[PDB]
Amino acid sequence: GAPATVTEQGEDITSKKDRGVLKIVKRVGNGEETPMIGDKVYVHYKGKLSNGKKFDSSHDRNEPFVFSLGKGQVIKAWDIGVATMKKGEICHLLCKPEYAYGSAGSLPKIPSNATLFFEIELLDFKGE
Repeated sequence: GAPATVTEQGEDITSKKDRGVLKIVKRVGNGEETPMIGDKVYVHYKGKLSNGKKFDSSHDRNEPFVFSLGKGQVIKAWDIGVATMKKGEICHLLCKPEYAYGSAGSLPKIPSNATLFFEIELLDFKGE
């Protein structure tokens, strides 16, 4: 399924090249450039466990998720992954626990040492 597709075909976008954040672009953005670090980014997403269990979707509440890019307001994989995206892009990310919620997890939805899958749409981004 999509997590296995990313395991098999995804790009390692980590600086450590530790396969901690793997990416596939699913829809190329019309946007030409990535956001800058510090920019406010607006995303839609769906987040699943690596076994395909959906744990959330922002489309369920018509509510984009907004954060300041690169500021540690979100899991590391998102700061890393969304920084590679262009406006309008949809990607898939697969995120090792070191780049997500680690040993502690985030119960009930996220177990200890969970590898997480996201589909992310970069809707827009704005200056800091």
